[PDB]
Amino acid sequence: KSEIAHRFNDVGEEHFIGLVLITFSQYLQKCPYEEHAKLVKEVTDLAKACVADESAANCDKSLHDIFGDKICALPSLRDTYGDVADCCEKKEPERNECFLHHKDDKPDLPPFARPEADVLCKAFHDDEKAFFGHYLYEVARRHPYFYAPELLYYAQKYKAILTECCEAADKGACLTPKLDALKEKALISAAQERLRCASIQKFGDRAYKAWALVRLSQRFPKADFTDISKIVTDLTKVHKECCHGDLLECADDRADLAKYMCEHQETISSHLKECCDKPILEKAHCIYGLHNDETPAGLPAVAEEFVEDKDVCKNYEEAKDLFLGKFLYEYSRRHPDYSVVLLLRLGKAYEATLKKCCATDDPHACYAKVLDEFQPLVDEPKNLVKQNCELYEQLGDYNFQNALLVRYTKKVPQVSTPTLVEISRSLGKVGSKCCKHPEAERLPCVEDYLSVVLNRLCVLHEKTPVSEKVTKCCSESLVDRRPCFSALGPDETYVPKEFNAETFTFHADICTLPETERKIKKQTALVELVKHKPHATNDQLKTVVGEFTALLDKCCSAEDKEACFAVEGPKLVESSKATLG
Ligand SMILES: C[C@H](C(=O)O)c1ccc(C(=O)c2cccs2)cc1
Repeated sequence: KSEIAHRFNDVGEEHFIGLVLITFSQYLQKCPYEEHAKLVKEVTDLAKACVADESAANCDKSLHDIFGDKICALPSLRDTYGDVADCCEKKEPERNECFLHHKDDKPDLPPFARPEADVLCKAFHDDEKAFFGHYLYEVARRHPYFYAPELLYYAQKYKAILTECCEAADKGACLTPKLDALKEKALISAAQERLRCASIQKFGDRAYKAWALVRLSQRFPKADFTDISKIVTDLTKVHKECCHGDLLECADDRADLAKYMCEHQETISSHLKECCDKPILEKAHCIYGLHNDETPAGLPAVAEEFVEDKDVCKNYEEAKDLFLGKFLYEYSRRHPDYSVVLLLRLGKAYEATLKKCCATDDPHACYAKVLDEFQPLVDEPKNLVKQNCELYEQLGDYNFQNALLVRYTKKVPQVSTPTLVEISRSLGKVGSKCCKHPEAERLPCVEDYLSVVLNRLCVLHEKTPVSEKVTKCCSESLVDRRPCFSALGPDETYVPKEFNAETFTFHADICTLPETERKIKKQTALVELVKHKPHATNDQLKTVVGEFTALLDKCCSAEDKEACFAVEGPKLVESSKATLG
């Protein structure tokens, strides 16, 4: 019978350890590494016991519960992690819910800092196993929903970079570009998974199902509806699980799904060839991001099945999900150029037209132009991508982030500074990722990445709500979030923040920051300016940041750093007020 044995045997020891360290780092984000390693040994030992006897030890119990019992075993928790000991005194299947609800999307943690190359390679040389325990633990605690088996994949890429670079001439010059690139992939991965989890948990299984139906219909245009559907069903269970902290099950299930798709690759995509050769993680990663197969030629016009067919209303009425799944499949596989959110928006339009029209005396006369009515929904996002790409190319990264920071702060000034600056910085990454593709490739690139970034604002804001406008964009339809945020003008009801000296007065710590961190400091300041003076002009703002820049250059090459900051700090505070009013 025993679950931990089945799972142990299934994913094998190596992945088993990692998934259990991930599980523990996800539930208990503030515990020291050394504490988590012990919980993992104690759990590994148990599975190698349930390897012997199916009835030998606690092997009868659900995984939810083996994790349950291990946390509360050390009451050391009640103190630094005594908020969720409220959960330890409760029971299943109600307890494990308490645990999951306290996952902190923004734990109070210093940044994961990366050591000098010499030092990082030394740590990896001395103890490799400890090294990647540390890594899984530092990423998973900071991103409590990261897609667990993709995390394993990234650990493995990370080790391949240290192997290549640690013996090198200049270790730094070899590591830095490669780590920085790996880090960016992992952030995007974390943001995509957080979106799946939020769709599932906040808007229901169906909302991710539809999303995954569209995306897989674009990716695998030749595969038939019943196959896509089967893939959509299994991938739903996969992410429902991972999103719920059932990582052993998720990893195992995701493996069967990779296997099933390779074993049936003939009738899915020719591009599956690239993936099916590969060892497990590499294979499932490859699948998970495969570029779109080409559209089969000779498909009938979509109007035949969805406008002229005499059973349109009977289909919609008698089997709604089946019929509208088909609409999504058919429409999406033929539109790799559209974003997922757009396609879902067309689904919603089509459905609302049917609902309304099929309840009239003459449904056909009412819905005949439904596909033609998609045009203005297609044009809004295409226009926006184009205007914003020209702005990106015109201003460059930093000034584009600046313009979005100003626009967003005026939009939702109640939002906290670190969130506004994070969210603006992500918005400017989209310019860089996407505006170099030709016109046709741009929309799915931009709009799908916007989803991920808006979701990130929505999860942060859910924790501590402060803006009615965010809450509204974030909780109405998932698929309208981008248009919803787009349509917000400046919030003219916000009462400007008091002028606040220490949010504007600077100290010598700051001189140690690399230029990239100084940018964030300039950008944090700009946000506080816009909060203080929401009608400030772009020239006003450029002049205050300009002064900030001069203060920094000046006091950062002083021998007496604290005392130049004292002479100049308050002289900035005084020139800011003057420029601003
Ligand atoms: C949702 C938000 C907004 O306008 O408030 C938004 C909308 C569109 C874009 C946009 O089109 C681009 C960003 C980067 C390159 S193009 C950026 C941000």
